[PDB]
Amino acid sequence: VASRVVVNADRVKGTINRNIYGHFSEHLGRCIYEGLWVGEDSPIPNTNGIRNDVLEALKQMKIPVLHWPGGCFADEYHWKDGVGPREKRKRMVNTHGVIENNHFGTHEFMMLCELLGCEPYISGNVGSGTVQEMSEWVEYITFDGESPMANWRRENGREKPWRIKYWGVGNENWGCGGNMRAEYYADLYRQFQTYLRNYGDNKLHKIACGAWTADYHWTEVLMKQAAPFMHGLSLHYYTVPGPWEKKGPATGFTTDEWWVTLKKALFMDELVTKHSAIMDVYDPDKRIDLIVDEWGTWYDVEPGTNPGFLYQQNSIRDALVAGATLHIFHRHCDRVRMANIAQLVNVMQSVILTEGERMLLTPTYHVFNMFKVHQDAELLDTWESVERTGPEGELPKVSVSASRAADGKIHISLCNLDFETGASVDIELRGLNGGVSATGTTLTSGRIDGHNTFDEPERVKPAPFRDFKLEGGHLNASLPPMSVTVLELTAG
Amino acid sequence: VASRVVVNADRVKGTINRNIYGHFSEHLGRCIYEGLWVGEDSPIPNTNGIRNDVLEALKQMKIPVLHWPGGCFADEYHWKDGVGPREKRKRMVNTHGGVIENNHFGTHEFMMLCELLGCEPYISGNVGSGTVQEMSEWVEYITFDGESPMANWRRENGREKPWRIKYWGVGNENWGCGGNMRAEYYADLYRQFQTYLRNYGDNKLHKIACGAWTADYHWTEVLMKQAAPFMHGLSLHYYTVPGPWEKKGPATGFTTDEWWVTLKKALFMDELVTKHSAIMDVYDPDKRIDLIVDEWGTWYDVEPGTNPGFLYQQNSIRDALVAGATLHIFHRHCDRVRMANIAQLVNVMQSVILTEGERMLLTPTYHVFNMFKVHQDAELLDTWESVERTGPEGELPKVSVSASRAADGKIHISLCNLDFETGASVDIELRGLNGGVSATGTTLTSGRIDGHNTFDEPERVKPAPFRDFKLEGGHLNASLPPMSVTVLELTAG
Amino acid sequence: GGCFADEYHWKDGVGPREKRKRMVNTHGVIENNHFGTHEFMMLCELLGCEPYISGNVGSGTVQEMSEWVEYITFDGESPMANWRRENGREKPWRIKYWGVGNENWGCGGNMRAEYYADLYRQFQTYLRNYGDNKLHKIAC
Ligand SMILES: OC[C@@H]1O[C@@H](O)[C@H](O)[C@H]1O
Ligand SMILES: OC[C@@H]1O[C@@H](O)[C@H](O)[C@H]1O
Ligand SMILES: OC[C@@H]1O[C@@H](O)[C@H](O)[C@H]1O
Repeated sequence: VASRVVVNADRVKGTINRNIYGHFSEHLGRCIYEGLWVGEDSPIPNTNGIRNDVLEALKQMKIPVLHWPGGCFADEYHWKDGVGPREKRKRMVNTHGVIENNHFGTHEFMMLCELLGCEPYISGNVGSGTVQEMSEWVEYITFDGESPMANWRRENGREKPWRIKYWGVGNENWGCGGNMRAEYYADLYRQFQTYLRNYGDNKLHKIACGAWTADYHWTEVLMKQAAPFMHGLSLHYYTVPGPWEKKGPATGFTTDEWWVTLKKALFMDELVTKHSAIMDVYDPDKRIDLIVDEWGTWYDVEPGTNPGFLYQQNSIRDALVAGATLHIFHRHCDRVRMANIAQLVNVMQSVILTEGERMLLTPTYHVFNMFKVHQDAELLDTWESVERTGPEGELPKVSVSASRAADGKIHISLCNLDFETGASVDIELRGLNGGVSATGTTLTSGRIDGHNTFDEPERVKPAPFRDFKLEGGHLNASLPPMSVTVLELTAG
Repeated sequence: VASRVVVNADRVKGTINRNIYGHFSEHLGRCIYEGLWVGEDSPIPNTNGIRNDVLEALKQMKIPVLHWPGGCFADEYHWKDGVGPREKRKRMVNTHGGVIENNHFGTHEFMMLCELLGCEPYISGNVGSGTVQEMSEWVEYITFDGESPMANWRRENGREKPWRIKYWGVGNENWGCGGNMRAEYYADLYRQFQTYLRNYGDNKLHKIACGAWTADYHWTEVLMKQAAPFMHGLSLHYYTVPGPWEKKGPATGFTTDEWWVTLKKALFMDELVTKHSAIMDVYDPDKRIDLIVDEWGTWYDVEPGTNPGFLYQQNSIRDALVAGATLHIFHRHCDRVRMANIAQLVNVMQSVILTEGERMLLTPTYHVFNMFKVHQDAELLDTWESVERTGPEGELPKVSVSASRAADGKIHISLCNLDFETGASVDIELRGLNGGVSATGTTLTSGRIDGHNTFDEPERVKPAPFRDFKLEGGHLNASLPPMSVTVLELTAG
Repeated sequence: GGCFADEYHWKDGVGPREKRKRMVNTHGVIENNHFGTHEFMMLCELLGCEPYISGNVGSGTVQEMSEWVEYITFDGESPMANWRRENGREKPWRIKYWGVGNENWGCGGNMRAEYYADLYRQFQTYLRNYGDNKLHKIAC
């Protein structure tokens, strides 16, 4: 009982925008402080106050875009608090022990993006901010002439303006960003965006706040009232295994929790399909990007940690959620052009966890790093007929995607969602000229909650994958249980 | 500069419902009277009052469904006027150049016509000027197998057992000649009327709500949002009209600009179907509800000297291309479009048949339906294409292509060449085959841009064997004639 | 009714009992209309209870409902009141409780409230108080 797949290697169905592989860092818990920003004279080795171990890991992963500063924090932030002499910035401390000293602000974020080579994506404050304030932020960042804002930027140490495309006009406006009706947010959106200018040769890509989960009415109102004034519309969807008040743990979970988690993750396909169908009615040429800028798993925090800091472990279950979710974005790459997993470090479904100077790479990191070959690749036409798995055959056993990279290699990625047995897959390759050869890598575990710890940071990591044969133009593979695999094919 | 196509012969994308090949006959002009119904004692040879030359042609074409009685006539018709003893049927005669509706063709004659043809009946009830009880009683008259005044009347009138009928239109053209209704108002009437249309015995109704005219997307949105749970199908109406309303242009003797405009307006169907279907997707993402394109086709000025009210127009190779390209568009949308009905069957608009007393002819449109019948209930195959352009600014595709697999495993590939000036080279690669294949072909073409059939010369434009292709291995290279519709039949093994 | 009320045509249940409308469904239900308006009004008189009749909005007409009230309650000369007298009830009956349709959101026409409200307002307009009868109009 093999799954079967045909790849039409000569038939391109679209481009997987590299920004599908995006990330998100809020001023929350240890995502910014400790996770990234340590300060210049921290004993943690760093470049301009940003820790080097994280920088190198993220550069290796080819991080394409980073969204900051939130999240809920964005519609509470006043950006002027985070610029100027670092020592005189605004400080807040709540003992009920959270500290925001604003040492990481606009200059530090823009520097971080330059060091990583990624695009900045900033969310401005609609909920508690003013139109002038947001307009001035853009001017501060991008204007090259003389004005109070651009002069202030130069005094603060950046002589030439920066470039920025991605600009969120508020975030989470239906909830923590002002508890707004869609019709009211649409009006504020139209007003605020009006004053966000393109200075010099910078071109903004304005993004309106989109729906939470299955709020289709939100998407309809925003498209109907504001489509001509946006470049992009967001969408937020978290995979939460249990109920809100008892979500379940990141490790030590039951087999039922495995199946539920994956089934909830796959709901993304229905969401994206239905939101995109509404977008099609108002924007049939697909001008406007759909931006899935919050996704990932959300569990109860690790026992004994502060629930407000959202610290959770990351297992092979999380790797499968990431791999299957990225595949869903690939299938929707005609409309989805950016996505941002929540969140980068020490918060929710992170690629990295830190503990002082130590860090580890999660199983989620390994998926992003293995799948980077799909960034800006051409999606190829594939068709499939796959075994079922799970309690009632409710899940596909295998998720598969194929793309062609700019040097002509083909990458095929495969997730096996069953933790109990391996998955046979037969792949036929059509439309090739040459013969091809293949190598592979696989990420798997011997436990359903296999994870990395600071003491054992390499229990779950990629390994060479050799359990396939390629005879002519069939590639038959035996995927391990609970695994994510990538095959690289070279022609000639 | 060949157009290129790849057919994945092992990859099925959908089923082309046979009802895509449907037809439409209104009580208008000579579509019903003379076109079909001549009366039992006519010297025109006939079967129970229906002329035999038309019956045989329509059976050969494998007509799958026939919509009656309208059109605008349906929201004016009171069905009880069309049953019972012929001499007590309602009679209307207008001298203002003369028009007779004697109701000799009514419910029993229509159902007989469908049984003779082997096609499904599709009846449109009267919402605009009718009542809820009236429509309910029509369904009961036709379908109930028990005892009641309606079922007993049907038995008195000569049909003992009930008929089966699926397709039932709850009003027609309600935005215009069926009551000038706002969508919100129609949707409420629709919900009310449909409530009383019952499934008697083992009959199952397929209730169809009146859908949009052309690009009235608001109509589709309101009907889907207010009435989707109460319908099985939603209609759509789009005519290809070359010129303005007041001067549409002629069926023959037209300019080359009129050729290009005609075809470009026909292809607009694709955008309409796409956009209406997108709205349907929002409210019915599983595609339960059928899209029913129950009026389409060309509409020209009438033939000079004929009554404009009778809608009589000629039919040329231009009309064949419209039909072939439009059917291909329906194939591409066969995941949602499950019926279509070209307007109209005989002597009216884009007809398959024209008659003149006892003589008849088959139009170029007939030949397309008759050639493309191999696509009825076939499996649509995955094809991809990269085609030359044609027309003044390369605004048109030179070629339209569709492939399907029939129940016996043969593959049919149909191809339209939209350029009247030169032939079209097409290279087709076949993937996913086991055996070798061989191929035969037929083509419909003309030497003139307005080539048509007349009663004196009824065979100027008709299908012929097509041999101008080679099949080496799994490439099929073809040279399509100018202004042509072609079908290739491939047999494997 | 019930669902039957927005399918009933009251004229089917009056006149010589033997010539009333008959329906039979073998899939074995029989409606011979032997129990109609006169029989119901008699039943209420025998029991000493008030009659409460539901008229047909969903598949009925405004005139039909208006004529039902007139048939039952008018004491003068008209086609409806004369028909009542021929059918054996010389003086009119009294009736208060009159339902203007039933179950109109479902089996009585699958109506939106806003649409039923408009039909309600239209139908009720023509339900008159004849002689000393006073109707008590009930909306679904
Ligand atoms: O990952 C972001 C979390 O969810 C969002 O609602 C808030 O920013 C934070 O609480
Ligand atoms: O197809 C027939 C014409 O178009 C329809 O709209 C009317 O019935 C008639 O005038
Ligand atoms: O008691 C009445 C029942 O419920 C109502 O909906 C119908 O009249 C009948 O089916």
